Amino acid sequence: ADWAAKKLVWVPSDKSGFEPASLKEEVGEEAIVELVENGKKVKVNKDDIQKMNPPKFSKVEDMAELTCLNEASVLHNLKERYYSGLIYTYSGLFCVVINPYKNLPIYSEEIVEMYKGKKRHEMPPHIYAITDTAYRSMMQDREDQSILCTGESGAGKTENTKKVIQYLAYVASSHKKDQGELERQLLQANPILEAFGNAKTVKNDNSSRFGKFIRINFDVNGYIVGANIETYLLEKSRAIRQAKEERTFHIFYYLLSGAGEHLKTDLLLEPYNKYRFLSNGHVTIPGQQDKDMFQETMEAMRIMGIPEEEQMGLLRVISGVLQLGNIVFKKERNTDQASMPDNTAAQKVSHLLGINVTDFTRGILTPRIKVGRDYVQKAQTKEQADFAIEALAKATYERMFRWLVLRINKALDKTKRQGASFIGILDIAGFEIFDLNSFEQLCINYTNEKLQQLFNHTMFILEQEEYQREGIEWNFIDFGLDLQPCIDLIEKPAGPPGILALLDEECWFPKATDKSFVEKVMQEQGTHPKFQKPKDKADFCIIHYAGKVDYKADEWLMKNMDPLNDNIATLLHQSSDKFVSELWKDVDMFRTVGQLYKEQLAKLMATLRNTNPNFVRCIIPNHEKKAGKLDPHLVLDQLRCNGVLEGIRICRQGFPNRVVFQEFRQRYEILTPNSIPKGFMDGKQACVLMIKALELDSNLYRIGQSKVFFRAGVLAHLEEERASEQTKSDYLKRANELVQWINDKQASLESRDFGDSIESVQSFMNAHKEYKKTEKPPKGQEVSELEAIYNSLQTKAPAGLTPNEIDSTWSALEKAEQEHAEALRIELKRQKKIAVLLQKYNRILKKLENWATTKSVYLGSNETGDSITAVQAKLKNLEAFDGECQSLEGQSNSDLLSILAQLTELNYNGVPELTERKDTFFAQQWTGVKSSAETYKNTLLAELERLQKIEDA
Repeated sequence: ADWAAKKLVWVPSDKSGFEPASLKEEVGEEAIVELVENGKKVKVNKDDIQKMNPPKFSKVEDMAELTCLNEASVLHNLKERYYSGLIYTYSGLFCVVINPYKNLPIYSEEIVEMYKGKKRHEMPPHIYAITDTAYRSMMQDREDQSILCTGESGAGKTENTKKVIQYLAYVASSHKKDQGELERQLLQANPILEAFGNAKTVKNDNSSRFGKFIRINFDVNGYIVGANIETYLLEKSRAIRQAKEERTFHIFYYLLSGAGEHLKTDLLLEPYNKYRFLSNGHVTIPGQQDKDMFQETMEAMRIMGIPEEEQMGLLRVISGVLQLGNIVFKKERNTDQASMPDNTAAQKVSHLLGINVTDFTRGILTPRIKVGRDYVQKAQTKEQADFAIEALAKATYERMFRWLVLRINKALDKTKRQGASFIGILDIAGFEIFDLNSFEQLCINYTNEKLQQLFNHTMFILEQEEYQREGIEWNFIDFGLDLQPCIDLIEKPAGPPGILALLDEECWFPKATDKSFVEKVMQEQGTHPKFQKPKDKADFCIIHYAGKVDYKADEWLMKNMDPLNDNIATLLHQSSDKFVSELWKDVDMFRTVGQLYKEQLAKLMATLRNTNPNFVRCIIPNHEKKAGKLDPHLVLDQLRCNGVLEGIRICRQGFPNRVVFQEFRQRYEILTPNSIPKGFMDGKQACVLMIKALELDSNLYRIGQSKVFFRAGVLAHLEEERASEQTKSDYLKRANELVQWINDKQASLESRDFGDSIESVQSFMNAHKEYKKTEKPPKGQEVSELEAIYNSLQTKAPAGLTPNEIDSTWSALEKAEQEHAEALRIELKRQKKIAVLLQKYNRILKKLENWATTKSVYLGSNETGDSITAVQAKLKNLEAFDGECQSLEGQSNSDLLSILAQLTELNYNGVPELTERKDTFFAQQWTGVKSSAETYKNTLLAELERLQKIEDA
């Protein structure tokens, strides 16, 4: 919610690669940030901080749509998708896949149907979409396709290729068991090529040292007709020397430790510590046995259909390749001609390779060179003879490998249906950055530099097609040209000669050394943009797309030498061994590995530039093959190498976040509330009105036909202001509802109509106490939280809605509660005095009512008596009654007038009614008693007269 108020950024993290942090303060070139996780303040460099995407860009399916295009945002987007079960993620053209090390239900036959004919944006990212779009582009555009897969895992890349083939075997097959045979044979060709083409390096225990191009052939109607395997850029130099902790190709160790004693004898095999070509001896591969893998390799060849005598030819040549390194030449006394005092190694080489030892010895020591018309024998130094033997071993192993690829295609492409189109799957060793980068790493990084240039150009063509569809002017040079200077730094023959050209020149001079080669690179190429001096064992640095790479030019001269002895090549072409003769059937030296590498790569790049390229990036999540565990630095390292971040750099420089007109207006109209009329229909002009209301610089946006194209970070800022504006609306809406409640409650508390009853007044007390217990506290909390929101909103206001005005309005409410409760207590005391007076008033009357009634009953008897004294006795009680009434009359009337006077002080309504009730009683009841009292007295006198008359007689 309040994410825009935290100023969240990405800072480097040792544990998690990057982590969120709240930017607090900048001090010059450094910034103070607060780490979200533990709240500790650290100081970091401002150029180490990377912008963070808004939460709306959560688990985006295409990371080219991120508004903040950096490596910290790419890692975060990949991490969240991975832990949510999503291993596929598009990054522009790339299809990034992170190995889940699990069996996911995403490769079902029902999901294959959901991807047929669908576009990338219509479905979640998946290898099926890459395969479908490539297949549909093959049939619509009628041009061949290529799928370039990188990754440093023989398990992840192979499982991705298996999915590509399965999708093609389902969507383009005409007939099941026959529907998976193409995959069945390919899974048998993988171990065969692996033993001869893969090797343990200092960074990968099973690194493929060649490029595999699996072509799926199709007829003119789109049905699969067959498949074959092409290979490129075999690292043949690995056969003669390897770096520390590194092995040559697997097959050498399989044969040396996996062969029985009879095969050892027949192949003249020797222990590990007698072959110079095995630099480090029997380096083992963890969790694997060279002895055991030998059977599996031979097993796969039997399954493939390769006969016994052809497998023996491969083992025999392997033994011959090793024996060449055992030949020792020595410089003789005071003569530059090389000598070979011991011919034991040559006898074994000549026996294993089916040639004559004397022809071989004479052909390396004193070879014939055709001068004019005749063969002229020329001397050879020890160095020339050594390089010739090494070049012969490298060339033989390459010819043996290429023969094996042809032999496997003979099993695969058995029908040779010859299709009209193909989809090629390229599996090449990706970019390599070791602690010590040598000649091999330069050749590898040279290859991937041109492969990444194939990507940048492909993205350039497609992006140029998008801008023209939207009518937006295209003013960009080719994205592949950004990598051209680094490529020309390495490959350019002349003009500014490349590093490979400079190396060739040193290899052709006598006095030249490794130091003199570095001197020529420093002085002739230190001015190059992509060239840098190291800062320090390395000799020079190259700025690849994957960043700066340091190189050490140790032994580069000898590594670049590749002079094929045409004399020995003729001997091997004329070998008596039928297998060796087959390896050297196409034969016929200023010949270098670097120049031979350029041509091989040119053969590959020609193959690829004649196809439509697709790109899939396989990433290892962790080194423990665990599931659901992600190594952030391991992923970051691969992201820097595979060119994912290079594509992210490209669209970061252009307009990467394209937004449809109606979507842009719906999202950001809160920022532009009064610039679009109410009956406005043109959605394109509405965005023009919104952008004009935001003062966005014309360099930040491009208006298209259906979308508006924005630079990077533009949507990040608008999203920030959107959250900043909707939190303001939530404040104003809540502030109005709070003040209107306070005004209404105060207007209610100011009321003084508390009813005219004791139960009426006490009910409003219970309402006032229930208000202060249940209704008031929730509003008081709103006062505090709104003030907190306003102060937060003010750092990153209609009258009455500022915290200072709400605080005063709330105080007037508490003052209204003050007088309300006091007024109720005044009224409750008033209601009780009335009730007590009314009860005491009606008490006096009821006392007089029964007194007026009962005494009138006694008077009604008119008892005079029977004697004169008894009549006067009746007069005694009558005057007592008369004097008693005079006291009871004035006493009650005085108390009744007092109660009426007190009720007038309290402003009682029914005072005139009470006064009438008293005046009625005295005029009716009470005067009737006083009237009946005198009638009795007159009765007591009429009898008192006649009773005295009787006595006188």
